[PDB]
Amino acid sequence: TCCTYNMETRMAMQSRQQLEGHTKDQISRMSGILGSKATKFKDIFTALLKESRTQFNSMFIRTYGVIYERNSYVFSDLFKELETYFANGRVDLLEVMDKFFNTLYQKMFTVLNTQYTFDENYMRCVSEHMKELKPFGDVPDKLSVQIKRSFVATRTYGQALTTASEVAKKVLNADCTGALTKMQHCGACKGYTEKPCTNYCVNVIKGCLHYQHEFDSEWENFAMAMDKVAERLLGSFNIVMVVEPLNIKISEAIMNFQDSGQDITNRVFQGCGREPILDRIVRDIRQRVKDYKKFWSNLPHSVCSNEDIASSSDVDGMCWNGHTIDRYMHSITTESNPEFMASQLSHLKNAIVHLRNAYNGQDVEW
Repeated sequence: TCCTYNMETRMAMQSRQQLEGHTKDQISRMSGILGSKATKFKDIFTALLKESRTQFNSMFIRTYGVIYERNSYVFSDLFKELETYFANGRVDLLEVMDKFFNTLYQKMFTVLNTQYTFDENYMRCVSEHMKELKPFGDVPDKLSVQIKRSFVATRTYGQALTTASEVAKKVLNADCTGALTKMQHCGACKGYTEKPCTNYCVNVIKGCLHYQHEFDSEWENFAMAMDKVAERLLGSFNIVMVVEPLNIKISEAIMNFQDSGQDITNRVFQGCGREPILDRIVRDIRQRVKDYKKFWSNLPHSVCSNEDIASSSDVDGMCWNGHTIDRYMHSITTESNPEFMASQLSHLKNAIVHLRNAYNGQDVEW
């Protein structure tokens, strides 16, 4: 033997802080990029939603005049629900849209039929028949489903990014100590200058970070679910195509009532009687989430390739293998190491469930 007992104990602290150091570095930078981009995304969306509110109001004062001004609260209350949802997620978007178009129809029926008089009992009959008569055509039905799908998927995209960044921060083991020093510093113990075999170093580091094994496979499902949601956000659930021309979609529902106002009244009378910045940010995050899919499994390979360890290949047999200067005679482990959190997993598993519901156009309770 070429080392003492306390030389080995000194090399046990040096080997520990090298791996713990490199890991904490990679984790904090990834968690940093993910968290900062979550905030940027949430910012670009609130900006787009405030732009839509201002443009909606300006268009409506200009096109509808005092009919709009008198009832502006109906439209301003709608923007508040959409704002609150993105902030809280508590609002039921389909109920809100149903109520809005119901209120819009009652106000508009009364306005047109100034000539006639309607009490509380009459107007209740008018609302009961609304979905049977289709006053705004198929807009309320189609628009409400678009709002729900795009708002749910947009909010979940930002939330899942926040909780990924958060859960990575909480990841920040006795058997490792023995295998780590024996790999890094004990070649020299037998009077050797040869660097450790790469596959040896990889197996050792996989055993050290065996605690991130459950977590790594779930990070992969997370990246796969985050990629499907980004695909829907750029595609079929595109929120810019919903929010930006929202004033045009609502004016077109209004004109649908005006153009058939005569027809509507007759049917009632029988019943009762007398490139966008958010698209750029999604495309960007999407790529970074794709490049981070195998972040956890690449950690042993990242550690071994560094100037710090500078591990050598097996191919020539000129490396430290745990016994001598020879070829490391073990294959890399997959799915029992030859060289040898539950909350974070659940917080990540729940995010995946929420991303799945968002990509399926289903409800998210988060």
